[PDB]
Amino acid sequence: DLADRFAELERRYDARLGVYVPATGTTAAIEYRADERFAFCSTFKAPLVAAVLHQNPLTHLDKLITYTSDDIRSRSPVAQQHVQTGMTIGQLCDAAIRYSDGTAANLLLADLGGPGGGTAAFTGYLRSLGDTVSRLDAEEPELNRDPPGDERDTTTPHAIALVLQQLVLGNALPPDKRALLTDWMARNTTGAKRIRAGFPADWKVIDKTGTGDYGRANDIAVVWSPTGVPYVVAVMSDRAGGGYDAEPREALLAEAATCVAGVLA
Ligand SMILES: *C(=O)/C=C\NCC(=O)CCO
Ligand SMILES: [Zn+2]
Ligand SMILES: [Zn+2]
Ligand SMILES: [Zn+2]
Repeated sequence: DLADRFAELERRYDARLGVYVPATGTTAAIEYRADERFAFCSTFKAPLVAAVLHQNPLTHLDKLITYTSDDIRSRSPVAQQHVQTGMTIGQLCDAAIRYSDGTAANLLLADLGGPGGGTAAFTGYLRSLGDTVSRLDAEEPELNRDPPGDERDTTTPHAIALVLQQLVLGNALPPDKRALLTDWMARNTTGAKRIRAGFPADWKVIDKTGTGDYGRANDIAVVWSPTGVPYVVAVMSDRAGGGYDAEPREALLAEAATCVAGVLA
């Protein structure tokens, strides 16, 4: 069955794989280690942007945030281009989603909850969406590096899927703010080889990736069939047996997505 097929992916990639797709009117839920904890890595940046959108008027997107070169302690290809002069909230949202910029996400955390309270406030946003499981405890780059088995900085496939479902398909956000989030996800530069690679080209896909130590590679997505029927897909993985420097395997996620697409076709 589907569980056997997912188990074979795990054997071949020497990995742990988590998959969740919510039920619809006509399709059963797809669940594989869906309630096991996996590190968010950069997947948290999608609800983070949602939180910042939700709590502020649209004009807040043009609020200028200044920061220094020494605020960059993580891979930040956009934020480095604009040090000292700063970046608007909107620019930070774009960078955090489309490039997975680390400093951009930290600055958004500070905008949401202040310098000390950002990770709690982010977690609290998830709580407001009924997610009582996920937790963000550290910011970039530490959130990508927690040991296997540690609950800190983790979500579950099930939990993050339900969050993304409310954000993109539900009414957690007003239409205008929702459209900004979905648009940034649609124009991301990091996700072509993950869930997108498992769905035929006539399906629409928007996603947010994450990558971390211990071979961590995640992708969360909303997809629409050629006739507009939506599904939410969360795929999470690690290769912790290889140690902190284990290589991530994007193709594992593409394969998991292909399995899902096959069932939903
Ligand atoms: C989001 O996932 C942002 C950064 N992740 C850290 C990274 O890619 C390094 C993995 O070794
Ligand atoms: Zn079997
Ligand atoms: Zn569950
Ligand atoms: Zn603000």
